[PDB]
Amino acid sequence: QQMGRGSMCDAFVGTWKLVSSENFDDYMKEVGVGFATRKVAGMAKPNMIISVNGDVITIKSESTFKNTEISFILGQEFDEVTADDRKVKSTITLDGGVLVHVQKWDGKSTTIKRKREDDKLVVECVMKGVTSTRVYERA
Ligand SMILES: C[C@@H](CC(=O)O)c1ccccc1
Repeated sequence: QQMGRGSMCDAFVGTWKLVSSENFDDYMKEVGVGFATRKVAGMAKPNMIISVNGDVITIKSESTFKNTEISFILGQEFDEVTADDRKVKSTITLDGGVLVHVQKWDGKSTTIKRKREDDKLVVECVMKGVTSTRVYERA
């Protein structure tokens, strides 16, 4: 083995903690999340751990609502069971330094964008005209 090189995706790597959320209940309603799940999911302040190993990116979410972990290769579709229990087909790509995560299920689609802004990692969740913005800081 040799030491590999870095990548632009290294700006995302680390341990992150949710510090603010805007419009998440309305986003979840648009997605179709039911009342009790929205209430409990909306309280969570997850930690998100992003790591890279070769071509494989892993995003882990640790919370009191539901732990999740996805590992993927950019551009390559995978199966994902979301925190709210949707079974979706996901594809994650880079667009000009933004990680763009599209989830497809039941003829619906939602896009989650993750971007570095100053020392933060901003997560924008979009479902048909409804956006939620979630801001993470380094843990
Ligand atoms: C993408 C996450 C939000 C986040 O990582 O802060 C999400 C999971 C399930 C339902 C709505 C949103």
